[PDB]
Amino acid sequence: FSNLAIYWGQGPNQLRLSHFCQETSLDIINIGFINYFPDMSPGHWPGSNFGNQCDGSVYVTNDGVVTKLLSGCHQIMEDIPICQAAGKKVLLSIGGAYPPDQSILSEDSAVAFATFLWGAFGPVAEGWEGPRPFGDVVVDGFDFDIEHNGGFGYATMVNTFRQYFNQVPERKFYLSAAPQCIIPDAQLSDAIFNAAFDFIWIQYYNTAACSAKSFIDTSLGTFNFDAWVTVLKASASKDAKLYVGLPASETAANQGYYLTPDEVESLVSTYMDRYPDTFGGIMLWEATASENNQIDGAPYADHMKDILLH
Repeated sequence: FSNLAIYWGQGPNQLRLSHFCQETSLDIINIGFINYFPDMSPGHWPGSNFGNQCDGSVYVTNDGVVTKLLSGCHQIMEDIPICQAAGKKVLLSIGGAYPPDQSILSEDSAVAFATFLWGAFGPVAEGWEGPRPFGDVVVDGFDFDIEHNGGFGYATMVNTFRQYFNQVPERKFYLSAAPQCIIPDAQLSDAIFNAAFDFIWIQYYNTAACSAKSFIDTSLGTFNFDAWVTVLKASASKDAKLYVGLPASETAANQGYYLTPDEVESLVSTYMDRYPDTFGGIMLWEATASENNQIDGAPYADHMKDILLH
């Protein structure tokens, strides 16, 4: 009943999306990334990057300005309906690690950013005369993986998305956030406090103070999933489910943050038992690292799902 989410799009030499659409264990796939924001990007359109995917072509604006928005993502376009046919939720992720200089400058551009992404990647609409980078494909929602430059504007984007969702009552869409473990989180505590996410996956790697590893070795820090449950009570996101985000291999994150499946099992046993209504499951960074980390003939993600269903 808990879920397994994973990121795809930034894996070196990654297999195409359809491979992970075929992986039973995955419930949610976050495609990264819309990594360029309109206030500082060429042509003031969002920009995208999906690693080795897409043919390099980019849209241009009505006035001929070259954008960073990829226009030839044929494999992604073919593959998303496969994930949805298999019953997976496919979310488009905003931000990611690179580049480190992107932010939102105003309420206006926050609203317009969400409007643009809804038009480009949400439902097809006759009055939309803009780009459709995945064609007639409609994503299941948007993930906010903001990792740099503070928390301005994201609550507004989230509220804007939600108002758009409420105009399509026959279909459910989703919003998620990927804060790091320290509270307050510089990028997303504001959005979490002021707007309502469906899912929040706490990245429990790369910060010594509160990592998942510190649950295993308590001399390293203090795992603070308890604090995250608490901090919700207070928030617009009070009904969000919280996921433990983990590296899927020894090298997907900084050294010392990867947990063995037995270590995960111990962690998940305690926390799923303690918070049966709030614990949502596990998130993994990331698809290729999972695929390349075969344990007893099965990728890391499959062991994670086994733990969740155990």
